[PDB]
Amino acid sequence: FRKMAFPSGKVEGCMVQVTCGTTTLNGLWLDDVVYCPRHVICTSEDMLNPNYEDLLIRKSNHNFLVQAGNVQLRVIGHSMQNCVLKLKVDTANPKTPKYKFVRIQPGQTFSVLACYNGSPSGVYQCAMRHNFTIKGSFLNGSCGSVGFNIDYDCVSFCYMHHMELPTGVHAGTDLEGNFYGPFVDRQTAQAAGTDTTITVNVLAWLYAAVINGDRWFLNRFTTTLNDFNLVAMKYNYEPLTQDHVDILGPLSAQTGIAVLDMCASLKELLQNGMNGRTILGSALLEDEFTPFDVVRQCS
Amino acid sequence: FRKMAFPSGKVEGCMVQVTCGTTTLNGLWLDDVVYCPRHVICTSEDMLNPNYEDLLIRKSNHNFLVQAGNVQLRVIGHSMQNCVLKLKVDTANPKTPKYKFVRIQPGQTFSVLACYNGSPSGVYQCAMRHNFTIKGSFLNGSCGSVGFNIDYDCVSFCYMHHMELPTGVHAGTDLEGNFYGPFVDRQTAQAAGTDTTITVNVLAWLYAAVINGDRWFLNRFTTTLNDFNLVAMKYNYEPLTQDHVDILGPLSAQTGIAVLDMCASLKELLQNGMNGRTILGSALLEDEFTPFDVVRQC
Ligand SMILES: *[C@@](O)(CO)[C@H](C[C@@H]1CCNC1=O)NC(=O)[C@H](CC(C)C)NC(=O)c1cc2c(OC)cccc2[nH]1
Ligand SMILES: *[C@@](O)(CO)[C@H](C[C@@H]1CCNC1=O)NC(=O)[C@H](CC(C)C)NC(=O)c1cc2c(OC)cccc2[nH]1
Repeated sequence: FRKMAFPSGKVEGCMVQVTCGTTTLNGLWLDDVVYCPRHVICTSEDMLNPNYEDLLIRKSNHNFLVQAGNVQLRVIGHSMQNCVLKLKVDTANPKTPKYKFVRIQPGQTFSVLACYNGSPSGVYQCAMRHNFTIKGSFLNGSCGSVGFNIDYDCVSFCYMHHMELPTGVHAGTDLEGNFYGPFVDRQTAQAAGTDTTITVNVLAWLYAAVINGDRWFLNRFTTTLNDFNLVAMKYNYEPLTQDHVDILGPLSAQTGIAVLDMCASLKELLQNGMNGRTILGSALLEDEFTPFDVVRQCS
Repeated sequence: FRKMAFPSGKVEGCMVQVTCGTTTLNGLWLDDVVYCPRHVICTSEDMLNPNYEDLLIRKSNHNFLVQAGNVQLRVIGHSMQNCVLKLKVDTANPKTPKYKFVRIQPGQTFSVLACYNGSPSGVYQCAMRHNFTIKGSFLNGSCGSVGFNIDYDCVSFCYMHHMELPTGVHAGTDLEGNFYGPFVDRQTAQAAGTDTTITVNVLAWLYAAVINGDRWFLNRFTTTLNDFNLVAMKYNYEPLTQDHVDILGPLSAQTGIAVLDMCASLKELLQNGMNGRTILGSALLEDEFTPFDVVRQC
């Protein structure tokens, strides 16, 4: 079981670079709009304490350099939506895929296409942590890189990169410019909330073990969802939502193990430990495979 | 610090589906040639012990159905090079990238674009292990998926997928059709040689952990190269060469930890264990990052 990204080609064809003054980052070119982080309009000094509505009044269309490779796309309009800038360009991208903009929940995974100067560099899978950070791999010039899932050739864009925290994890927005978590696009040291283990994904991992014949941890007990949530919080595990219970439905049906029965097995694991045993070869419980990832790989 | 694959778009544009009778797998369409595993010509019966030259002479161009998304490509010629079939088509692939075929050495990494029915499905990083297997994620229908590296828009293809061993590791060929390792394209259970750990990669990864602010495994000791290799061979690690020491130079300079100091640290980890602790999130010593992988990403 390994972390697999989606093929990145459909997103590669949408990556551009956006420069204002000397400040350069990446943008996403879909139809005749380029989406990028709004702090491109800031000078290094401005980012310390920017007033974005005031910085944007000073900008005109002709202040924006949008390039696909070294080919300039002329900007014919601009607007600000939350923390993203939308630049209307005179050319509709012929490589635009079928797409949607979606806001994901904590625990969900997505592929990140890390980009520099408009040029894709690498691709890897990330999980949104419950403190709304991702454990990415980003260097200077990576802002505007995007995260996505692909469902039957439709690209659901869910992340645009803005920030590296002092702890080394990363934070960003959806494609409507709304940050995940309590972060702000200022050049300031911000701290994330305490992380928690992603319970719904640990349960997915346990189903994956069962599918593969590794089922020693299945016990004879069950639990209510409220009782489980109150115990889980004492082990720094996230409480389950109704949506979590329902996305475990397919794996529960496939194995015949009720969701709440698996919760009872996890509860026993948390209270008593692995006792030196392993699950899928590992002494650690994995929390960055979603139920979707598990079926995506298992079947 | 993450296992990071190359962007796969240049390879996606080359994946096609190849069908012979009841048998289907993936092919790689470059210019006017489709490369695919030769066992596509085998029925279930043939695959137990196939005489590939005999089976191929009995095939016609029309026996090969090649589909690129929706379009069907007319096969106008075919030849076999070792375990790889080369289907000449009457259409050149307009999306062919600048490319090369290379054969990689153990320890080197590459990106895998896992495909099913000629449609790309996922991308992830693999390393060619010392026993010439790879730890991949491949299901039924994945044969003909390829591995590659990308250097300034040139795709260097190094792997075509053929088989999953009983242990769950994977085996395949270069794009000349020569297997990595002692494996053969017959429907049999095959074991690999002993899996020595790629030492220079474990050391590169320990440097990655320091560059990302983790030092708990460092120590005040040093070791000679030979004394380290004695311990390495005892734990079935590959002996470290002076070329390996040289390749680790940049990470040592960037970090200020001499290579032999990091070897003393790895020696301690091999002798004491990790004592329940973790490095870069891993409970195990990671051996699938090369020194270049660490430099490029950091
Ligand atoms: C984008 O590339 C910027 O356009 C960049 C990406 C990060 C650089 C290193 N890795 C990354 O992911 N973003 C930034 O530099 C942002 C810019 C803001 C939103 C205006 N700033 C930070 O990520 C940032 C600032 C500070 C800081 O200050 C002082 C102190 C500590 C951490 C920190 N991160
Ligand atoms: C291909 O896709 C075939 O076109 C398939 C890929 C594997 C299936 C499951 N995961 C994979 O990576 N490859 C095979 O099925 C090959 C075909 C050979 C080369 C003709 N066979 C095996 O991988 C294989 C056969 C046997 C076996 O026999 C008996 C016993 C144990 C393991 C095993 N693997």
